[PDB]
Amino acid sequence: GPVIRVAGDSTAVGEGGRWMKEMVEAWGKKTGTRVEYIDSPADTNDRLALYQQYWAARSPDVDVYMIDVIWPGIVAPHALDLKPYLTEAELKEFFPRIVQNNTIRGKLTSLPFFTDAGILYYRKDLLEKYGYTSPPRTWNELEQMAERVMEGERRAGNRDFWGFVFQGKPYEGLTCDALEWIYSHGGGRIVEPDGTISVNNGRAALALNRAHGWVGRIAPQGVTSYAEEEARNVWQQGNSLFMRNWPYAYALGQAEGSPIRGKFGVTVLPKASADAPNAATLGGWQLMVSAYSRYPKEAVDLVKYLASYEVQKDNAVRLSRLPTRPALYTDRDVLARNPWFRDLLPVFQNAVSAPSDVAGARYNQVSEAIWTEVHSVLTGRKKGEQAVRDLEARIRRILRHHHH
Ligand SMILES: OC[C@H]1O[C@H](O[C@H]2[C@H](O)[C@@H](O)[C@@H](O)O[C@@H]2CO)[C@H](O)[C@@H](O)[C@@H]1O
Repeated sequence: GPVIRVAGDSTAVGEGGRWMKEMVEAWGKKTGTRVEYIDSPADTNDRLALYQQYWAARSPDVDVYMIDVIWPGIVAPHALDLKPYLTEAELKEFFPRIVQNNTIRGKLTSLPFFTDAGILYYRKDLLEKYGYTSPPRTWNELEQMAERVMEGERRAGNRDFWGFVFQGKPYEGLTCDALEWIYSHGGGRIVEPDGTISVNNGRAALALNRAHGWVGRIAPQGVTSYAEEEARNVWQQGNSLFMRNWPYAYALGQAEGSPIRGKFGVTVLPKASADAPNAATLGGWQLMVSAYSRYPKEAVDLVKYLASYEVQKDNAVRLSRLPTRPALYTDRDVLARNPWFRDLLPVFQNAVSAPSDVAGARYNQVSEAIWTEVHSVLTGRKKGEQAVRDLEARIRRILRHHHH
């Protein structure tokens, strides 16, 4: 009978790939359907380039793809419209914001699978050791805490210890980090939902200059090459006071044999001042059935299973990744394992999207301009002032003649 082949999450990021392969294999066993799992590279933009090869070929060799929240406008032609397969009641069990994200020109490109938001990880033991009673609310406070804690830990003999790790590699994750910096300084959304390219302003320039000021100081020089896992591994070994990352790192840090089990908490990222907006970049993944699948019925059944309450529950409990079903945020077991899902739910609700809606199918080009200009600041090659000016010019060229 058919073999349903899934290009799923990466085994190179935490447990996400191993876990998803397990869920796909469980579906195959429950239904008596043969399955195969196709692994992916860690970085989202590398995944996009890989899947674009299959889509260009109209390849039947993948039935289901796990797609980024930033991709529906890019990937829609390659998606089977799921709308005819779900009832209105079924579709209302997911967050409407994500269903809307996934719907392009009325086509439901994909089912919401897990959501994501950038958050601040902090070492509670170290804050207490150095006389701090709360995590930092402003970036200045973050820098002050990091300077003091680093000085003390270095003096105590940990030469591997840093104050802050984050994603500074030139790839999509830096666009995500940089949206948080810029928005939390009151510098806007880079490209606003209305189409205005707003990034050439002094608050956005300051945000980028501030992040440059971290590199080689409170953050490793090598942060300019870090994606999610590089930052996590410094943090997880016990060697960073603070980390900016996504929800998946929490469960990994709590695993038996983690050096930092029981030593950390999470909160909203800091901001420039009390009246700036809180910033958490909206991430997350969706489940798409290929327009090129020879087995759409079976593929749809697998995607519904993966997006189901029980599978999302397992993702939450075991991998600390955020459900797309509001009902799971009140589930007793989800909450007992991850009480911060409740504490941070307003952060998740107010997360700021990258400019994928407005850029549509040109989003990857826009994002490449963003991360490259941002990276030039982090390396000390350009000042923020010049970079936001250059970035404006680039995005103007990229989006010229694009309408949304
Ligand atoms: O790097 C930007 C990318 O980060 C997040 O995606 C991660 C996800 O958190 C992990 O659990 C795992 O699935 O790997 C993904 C790719 O590194 C965001 O979800 C995504 O929106 C964002 O583009």
